[PDB]
Amino acid sequence: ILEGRECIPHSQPWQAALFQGERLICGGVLVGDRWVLTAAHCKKQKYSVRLGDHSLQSQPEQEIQVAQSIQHPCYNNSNPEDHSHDIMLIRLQNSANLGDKVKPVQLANLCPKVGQKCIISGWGTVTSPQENFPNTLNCAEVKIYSQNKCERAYPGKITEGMVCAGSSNGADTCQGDSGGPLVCDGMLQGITSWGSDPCGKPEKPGVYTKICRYTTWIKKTMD
Ligand SMILES: *[C@@H]1O[C@H](CO)[C@@H](O)[C@H](O)[C@H]1NC(C)=O
Repeated sequence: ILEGRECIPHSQPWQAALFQGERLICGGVLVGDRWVLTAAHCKKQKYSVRLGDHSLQSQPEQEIQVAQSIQHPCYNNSNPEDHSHDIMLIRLQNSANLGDKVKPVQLANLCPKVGQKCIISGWGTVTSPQENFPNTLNCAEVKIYSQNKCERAYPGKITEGMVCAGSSNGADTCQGDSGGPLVCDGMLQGITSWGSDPCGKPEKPGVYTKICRYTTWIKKTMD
């Protein structure tokens, strides 16, 4: 996360993290006691999920195994030029202990409206292009961009299942934040998908997988 700061400990209870040993792969979102949402491009043949964390060097915190990785059917593992349908549900091997410090987010039925102020968070790099990975969860305030301002920034790459967000002062998601949450007014509006290089350029905002477009698929898979 760029141009943000350390979040209030456990203030984002749904924040998950995909790990390959002691190596952070992506961020994630808790949507059920057995489900975690991420970007389909985060899929690995073997990885675990950490919840309730604030600092990565530290009883809310839990580490649970993955039973199943379910990418959106229309996602193409070949051709990573195409960021379409970059969403995936992870079925946990065991249930997560829910509490005030670890609880699922409420998915957004209504789509995000231009200008809406949201919050992006994660353990991704704090600078760009230089990699500087923080030890504690960072948080930043971002705003929902208009689709035309989003399309001009990425000619021919924006679909109706994507939404741009950013800040005039450079707040943005970056390396390691992928799969994480885009939360507006207490609700999950997006899953951080992709962006530009370097991150933090107002004219080149981060792109997010619009949750409102996929809520049908999401529920059908859990139930
Ligand atoms: C993406 O998947 C489609 C599925 O029909 C395939 O035709 C296409 O060639 C794939 N993209 C690339 C670059 O291989």
